[PDB]
Amino acid sequence: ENFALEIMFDKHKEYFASGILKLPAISGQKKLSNSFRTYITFHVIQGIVEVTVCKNKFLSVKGSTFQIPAFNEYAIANRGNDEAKMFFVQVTVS
Amino acid sequence: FALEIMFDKHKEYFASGILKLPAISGQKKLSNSFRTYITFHVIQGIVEVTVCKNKFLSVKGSTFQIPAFNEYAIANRGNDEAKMFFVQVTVS
Amino acid sequence: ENFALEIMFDKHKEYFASGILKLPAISGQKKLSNSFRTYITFHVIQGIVEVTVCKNKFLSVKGSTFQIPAFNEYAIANRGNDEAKMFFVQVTVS
Amino acid sequence: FALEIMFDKHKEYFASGILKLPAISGQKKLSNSFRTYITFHVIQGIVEVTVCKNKFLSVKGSTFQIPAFNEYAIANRGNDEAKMFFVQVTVS
Amino acid sequence: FALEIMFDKHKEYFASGILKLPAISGQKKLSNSFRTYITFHVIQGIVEVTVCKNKFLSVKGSTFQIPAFNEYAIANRGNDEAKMFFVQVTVS
Amino acid sequence: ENFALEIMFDKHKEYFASGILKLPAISGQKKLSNSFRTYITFHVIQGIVEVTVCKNKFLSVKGSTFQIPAFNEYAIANRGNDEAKMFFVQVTVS
Repeated sequence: ENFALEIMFDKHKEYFASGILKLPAISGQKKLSNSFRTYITFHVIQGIVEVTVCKNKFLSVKGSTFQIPAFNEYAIANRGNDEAKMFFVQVTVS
Repeated sequence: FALEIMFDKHKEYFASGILKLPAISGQKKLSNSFRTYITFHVIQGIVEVTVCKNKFLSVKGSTFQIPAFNEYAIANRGNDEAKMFFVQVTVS
Repeated sequence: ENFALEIMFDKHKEYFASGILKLPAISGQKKLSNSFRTYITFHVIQGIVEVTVCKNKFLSVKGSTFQIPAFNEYAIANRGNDEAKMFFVQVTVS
Repeated sequence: FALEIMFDKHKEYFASGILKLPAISGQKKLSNSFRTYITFHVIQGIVEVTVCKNKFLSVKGSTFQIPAFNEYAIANRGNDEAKMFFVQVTVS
Repeated sequence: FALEIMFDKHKEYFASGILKLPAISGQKKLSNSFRTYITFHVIQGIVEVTVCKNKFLSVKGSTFQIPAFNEYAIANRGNDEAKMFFVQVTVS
Repeated sequence: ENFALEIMFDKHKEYFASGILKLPAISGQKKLSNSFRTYITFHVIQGIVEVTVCKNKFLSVKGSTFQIPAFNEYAIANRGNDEAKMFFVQVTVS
């Protein structure tokens, strides 16, 4: 279950691209992916998610914040009732 | 205000944090970003932003950026304290 | 009264883009603009200009030097008799 | 292991060096790149690499990269000592 | 020579300055840029530049660049002192 | 006798471009070139070469390592019997 998303970015006006990632609350809707040539910071605005990066699972809850380095495969699963929402910022590496 | 910045530079690319504005009026911040680009995301509250010429209200779940070498102000314009998550890069 | 200008840049030979900005001496010929995704340094080689950046006016004369950060609206007015000339260097931000 | 890094920052863009693994098993290295991108080129030996999930054998005259903020391991899996030339950039 | 570099790093992206060559022959400079890219603009005088292999005369209102990790020389080849405005970035 | 070469680079997977430069053992096969907007590091895996950069000749043998800064003309001559092989890494400047 792959995904890009869902970017707000006016490269002439502002430095960072950013947006919101939404995960429907079915453990059907866990999301495998890859950062490619960009660094991402996520911030959990709603939900409980389980993150998998390199060789690590961790649980992230509302208010907690995680980062994906460039060229990394990573996954995110929803672990709660509500849909999960993450604000993110990203930069393509230089 | 209350700023706290998290940055373990040997593990992460970005620095991030929470800016809390215990809010009335009060409750408020003046600044200058320096060699720093910042993105703020509003997680609770309604806030008023001044960068450069501009002034806008910015509301829960919205987002704004401050470019390097700009002076900016953030003022709480609501009854509950305002909280923002922010990400930053100190440029070069 | 908007303007780009007027760039010398062989991206395979050299690091910086650069050039010369010329303002005709009519206060008709003041010039609103925006740096977008680039940093500019100006150097007044002839004239007296008034610069407006972010929220600041300043006067610049022959020999004086100013900078525009990226993503900034800025304006330049000629305030003297002669046409005004500025050498500049610029870099698009990373 | 034996690492030696050459970097005269005022003359060169990159840092480089030789990583020697006096090899049996032994003979081996655990790590984390940090704010550093690394490329390794195998000049003598056969080595086993672990970055992230992956594990591969990497043989004389082959080449592999480690991205910043990844933990990696290199183990000698051959009878002669292994030597790698590497180039790195400490990012920003 | 007389160099003076202006750089308030918390307010500006670039460093800049004036290089004065009180000129006869004299009057002259040898160097190496290091981790620095430089642009020079000639505001008064005629000067002779050596970067790498090259040698050229460079005249009032003209412009030349020096790449990082190159040795360069600037010599005054005129009767009045030479002055250059320059901009630089110390790379990474 | 000009040359590019011969690059392995999946820009979405990895940070550096890299490869191997091979010089046939005829002093016919010396190779003038230019780094343009990139920094290169070379590593002599086989041979004896003579490098010319900016204003410098130097001899490089097996195991020795040299660098070309961006925007530089440079040449490489084979000085030995065998064909000469150099591993290299490169980055286009920012």
